[PDB]
Amino acid sequence: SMSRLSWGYREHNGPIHWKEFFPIADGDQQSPIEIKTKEVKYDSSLRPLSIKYDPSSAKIISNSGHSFNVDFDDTENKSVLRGGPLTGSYRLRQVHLHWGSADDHGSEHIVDGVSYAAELHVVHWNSDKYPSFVEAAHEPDGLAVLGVFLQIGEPNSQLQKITDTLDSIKEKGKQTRFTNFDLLSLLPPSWDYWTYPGSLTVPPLLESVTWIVLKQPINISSQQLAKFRSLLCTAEGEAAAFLVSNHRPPQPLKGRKVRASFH
Ligand SMILES: [Zn+2]
Repeated sequence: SMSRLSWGYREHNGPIHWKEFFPIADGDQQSPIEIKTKEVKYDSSLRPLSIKYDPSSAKIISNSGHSFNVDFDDTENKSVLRGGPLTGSYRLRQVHLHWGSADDHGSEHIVDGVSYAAELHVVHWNSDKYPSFVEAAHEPDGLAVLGVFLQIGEPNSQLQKITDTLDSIKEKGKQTRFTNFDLLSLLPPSWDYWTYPGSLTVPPLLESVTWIVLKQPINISSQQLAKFRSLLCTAEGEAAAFLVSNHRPPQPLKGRKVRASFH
């Protein structure tokens, strides 16, 4: 039932089928990509990240059917990302996660042929030039997305806040209030990053993202990660299907340059 409104990660509506209704899927700046450190170039002009995330900005966590979405109030300017490869202020809007059916392959971006267990995406939009996320999403400099790798390790106290809510949003469409979320404390201690021009990794797959992938991963226990696979990509009352995997395969680099803020 693949369509312009119905897409997913299953056999009939997975990534390979996305181009059927979203032509840009075969574009020149698609994400994710494989980051080959041998091909990465240090750029001293890249600046450190300057981040401020107000714990009260988070408002709701819901099951979109494609992942869990923690939505933030982006009508105010309390949580913003500056610095890095960015010009101007990018306002925090959403946080979601990508994983795979097994712990050995779940991240979207790949590093030197290796897949981490999962990958967190923190979505921001240029509020200096655009009136809202929608208009920013259609501009090359419109979005800034921080990517954070998750690797299996000791239980993560910060991620636990999210896992504690999963049973309440098991079905697609379910939502529960989620605030007092210290997102900054979820990020790794080192803010060193790789950056390149890309796109949303889910339809509409718009090429408006300046990707900022942090080098240092954070840990998550196998049990915590398994909790995400217990979510359904289907709603209450519909035939059940678990969201066992929700990551897109690596896309052609097409001559793009991946830069490092560290050396
Ligand atoms: Zn994402």
